[PDB]
Amino acid sequence: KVFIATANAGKAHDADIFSVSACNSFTVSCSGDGYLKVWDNKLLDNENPKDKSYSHFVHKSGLHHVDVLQAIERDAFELCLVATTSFSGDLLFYRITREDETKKVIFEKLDLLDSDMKKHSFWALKWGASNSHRLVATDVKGTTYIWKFHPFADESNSLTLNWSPTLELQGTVESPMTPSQFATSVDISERGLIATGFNNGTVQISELSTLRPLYNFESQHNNSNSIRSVKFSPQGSLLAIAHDSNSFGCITLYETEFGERIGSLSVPGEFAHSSWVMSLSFNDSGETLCSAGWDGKLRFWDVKTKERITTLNMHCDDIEIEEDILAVDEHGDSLAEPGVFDVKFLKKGWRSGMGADLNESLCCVCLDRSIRWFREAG
Repeated sequence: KVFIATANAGKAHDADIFSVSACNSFTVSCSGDGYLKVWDNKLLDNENPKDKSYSHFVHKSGLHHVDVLQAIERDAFELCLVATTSFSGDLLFYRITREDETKKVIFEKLDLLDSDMKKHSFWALKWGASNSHRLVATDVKGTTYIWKFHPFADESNSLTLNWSPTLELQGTVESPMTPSQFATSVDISERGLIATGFNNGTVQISELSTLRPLYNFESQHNNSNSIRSVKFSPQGSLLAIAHDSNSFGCITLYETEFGERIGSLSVPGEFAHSSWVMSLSFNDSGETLCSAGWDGKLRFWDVKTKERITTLNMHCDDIEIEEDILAVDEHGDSLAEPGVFDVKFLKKGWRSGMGADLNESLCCVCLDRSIRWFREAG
């Protein structure tokens, strides 16, 4: 299989674009300048993604994680909720709606957290859809938090679709080590497991129903050995972990019943990327894993064979509109091969236009302040 660029936007935010997510209706990015940007996914051929993009200021400290929940309630009612975390440690929520028939996006801030929860400094977050919805987040001190999301305050509201969301805290999972370390990443599986990655290379697996830690393991080994991304495969009992290993980027695979290391992904072998693997994203079936590297590459791996199928090399001049190419950074250094901060697979049908319809697609955000979309080709 191969992946081909379909649309992109250069100078898409005014500062680093650290995270990107998506739902059927749109792709959403966040940046260190403090803004969220929503990108309409139903894009007409040759249409400029920027034309249909909407910006919203969130917090002056900048934003480093975003995820969106697009709930389908009763087959006809859109509930699209963006959760985003700021460098200040705040966890903010916005309901995304569209104007009557202007298509103009409206962001409504929702106050869902209690005052005591706001005293924590949150880092990673992830929506766990359709199970009552679930939200998981970590804080910088190492704790993992789990809430149940409810679109209606009570059944009388549900019966009239009077959206009135609430976030009900289920509990927390404490870090396994002392002193506690920075929890850089988290994921929630479709089968009731939570994984939390730390900047010392440790990963802790917990049970979603009891909120009890099951076990914790270490990647292995002055140099950084930080975990950067943890993702459960949608199929089977596999967990992919991206982590630093002496200036290089690794991806190690683990079976989730006991946490045994069962394999690794690398290109002719030693490492997955020549620099850090910043993020990971599985496709819908879980047969392909895309990794985003600080080396400016997206690599696509066939999970079964553990082989790299294809590699896309990001370049600042990939940007279609010449005026939006950002060829050097603020220090004047070349952005010829911009590191990739995050990558996200989009479900079949989410992306419209540029021949993507009916094929799965992908989006990544890079160090040259760009956002790029690709479609899987035959």
